[PDB]
Amino acid sequence: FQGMKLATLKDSTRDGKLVVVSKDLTRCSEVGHIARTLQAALDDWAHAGPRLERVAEGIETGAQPTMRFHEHDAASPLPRAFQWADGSAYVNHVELVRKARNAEMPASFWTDPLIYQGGSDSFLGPRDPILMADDAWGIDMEGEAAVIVDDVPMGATLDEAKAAIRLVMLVNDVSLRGLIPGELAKGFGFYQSKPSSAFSPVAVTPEELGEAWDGGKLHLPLHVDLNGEPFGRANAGIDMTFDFPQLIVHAARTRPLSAGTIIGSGTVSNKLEGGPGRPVSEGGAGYSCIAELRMIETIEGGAPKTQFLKFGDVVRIEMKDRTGHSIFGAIEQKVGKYER
Amino acid sequence: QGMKLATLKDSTRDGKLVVVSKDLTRCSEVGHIARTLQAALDDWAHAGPRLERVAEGIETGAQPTMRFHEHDAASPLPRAFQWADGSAYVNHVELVRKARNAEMPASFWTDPLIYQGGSDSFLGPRDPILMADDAWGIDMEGEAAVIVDDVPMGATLDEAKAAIRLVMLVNDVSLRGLIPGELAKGFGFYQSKPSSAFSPVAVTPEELGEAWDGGKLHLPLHVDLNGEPFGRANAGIDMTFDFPQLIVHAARTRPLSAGTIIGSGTVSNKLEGGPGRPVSEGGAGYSCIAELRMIETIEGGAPKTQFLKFGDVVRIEMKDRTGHSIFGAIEQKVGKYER
Ligand SMILES: [Ca+2]
Ligand SMILES: [Ca+2]
Repeated sequence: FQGMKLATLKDSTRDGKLVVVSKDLTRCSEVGHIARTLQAALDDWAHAGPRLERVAEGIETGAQPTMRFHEHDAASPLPRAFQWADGSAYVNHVELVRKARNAEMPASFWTDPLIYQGGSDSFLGPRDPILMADDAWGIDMEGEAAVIVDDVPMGATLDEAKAAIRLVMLVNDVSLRGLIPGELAKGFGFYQSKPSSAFSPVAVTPEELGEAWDGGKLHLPLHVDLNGEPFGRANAGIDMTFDFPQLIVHAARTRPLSAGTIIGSGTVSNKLEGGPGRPVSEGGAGYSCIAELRMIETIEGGAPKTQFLKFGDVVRIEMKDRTGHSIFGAIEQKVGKYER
Repeated sequence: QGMKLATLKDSTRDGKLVVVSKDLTRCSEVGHIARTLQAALDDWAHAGPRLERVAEGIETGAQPTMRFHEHDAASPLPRAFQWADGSAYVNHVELVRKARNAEMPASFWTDPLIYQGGSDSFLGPRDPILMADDAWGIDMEGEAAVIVDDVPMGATLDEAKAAIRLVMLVNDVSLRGLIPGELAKGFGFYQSKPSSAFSPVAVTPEELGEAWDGGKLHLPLHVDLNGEPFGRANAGIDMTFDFPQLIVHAARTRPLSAGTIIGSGTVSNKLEGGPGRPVSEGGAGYSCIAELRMIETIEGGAPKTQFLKFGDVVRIEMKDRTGHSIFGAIEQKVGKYER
């Protein structure tokens, strides 16, 4: 027996309720005698992990009592986290955005990973609406993968970083494109322009991924849908200039990463014949965000065309295994106005 | 009447919450109320008043106590769900721009800077600042911070001020050597901003008395370098953005959950316009070496004062009108990290 899936169910507490989820995402089991929350399990993984694995095995064989798992009831696996740090591993994407400003990208960007520190304390659940005051802010989804690490020492090596990867999940790094230029122009990175993100209903162990996980990257299309229509099928194993251990090593240069740290891959992006990717409806692999499409329209046609997310739109993100079954469950979110 | 809270280091990640006497000599575990500061903040509307009764008992002698050792204290939140650090003393920003020779857009006087910081691995007040290389421009940064209860997205100044729960000092450890290179990448600070440290004790606004005016702390911030007065800059002067303003800015497009830490940015004072002078010369000095080097470069050509090297010792504390330490002392020796 190999692999397991974990989820956090919304409840009256801030950290929610940890459950072990069946491979098919239909059944789950509370595990309060081992750990009440995912963070607690991570805090003591060396001991809690093996015990959760036995529960996972028991769910598979039916020896373990279960209830129904409802993605609509899931929080993000860590509803609040101690760290959210997001890379830009598909350096093609940042090349496109840099090139749209009609500027050249330093060679250094192929060798030196980007990362930003994100808000970690108020993540949206996979099915919660993206609520915002104003959709003139260039609301955009950003489909990525993330790993959750155990403790990582300051100055960690690649072997250390690899070995510290405990869970994988999908992410929607919600962005406000209209606010980005002026904010970064302040010089202090992202804050207002990067609101609360959302993660998939389930996080899985590397073992669960099977051959789709090479120890440092995922080798599967990331399905991003917009209003029911395929928007991106970009392969997470293609054009990824920096893998997860590389991002982790980068992150740990001058600081430890405590257990529960979430590292984002950055928006998944694919080139086509060495050129900008083309849309799915044209045979291309599409895009994991609307920003990348607009950049390409800007380069191609001198300016953006396709509009960002407006109230009422729906975005879906999920990853399917070789046989077509969902691995992490689905992020599916309706954009709507925040009621104050 | 006010109170002081601390977290003692123990075998767990979140440490042991204690209530601390006003004189910082005694303290008491409060496990029947909350094991951790976070847990108290999570349920503050109920836990807060219970903790206040304990503080009151410590004061009268009714509550059994033990000795408080600042050396055994973690940061009050050893790990936090959020750390966001402003630069509310825009004077400092203007000086960094000046040493480069760019005018500052007048918008920096009405638009707060803020950045997302590492929150998961804070050093304790007396823990050493360990770095692999002291040629990275290791610098201290004295500031004040506030811990907030839940703040809704798009919160107002009134809600902002009402959400302030605790006040503490901070050393925002900075690697100046890496800052230029990192920021040029365009994604803000990460590698150049290592783990920070907070004061041994966090205190309620009420404890601060008049020195707190609801948005601002009005006392000198003591920064020492190897036992010498380096900064005595007043935290209520030249503070162009108050804490509520910092909070409202942070909350524009996101809620802030209970336990969110908001830093004011390095405390800096103008003399009468233009740069402050080094304490030894009658002025209020500085709360970071960087500010000093900017002043040296601007008037003179190039930095003359080195940053922190191994063996250097920094102290950061704040004393009330009567000269008693309010928060306890951050005191750290810079040292070589090795694996
Ligand atoms: Ca991103
Ligand atoms: Ca700072």
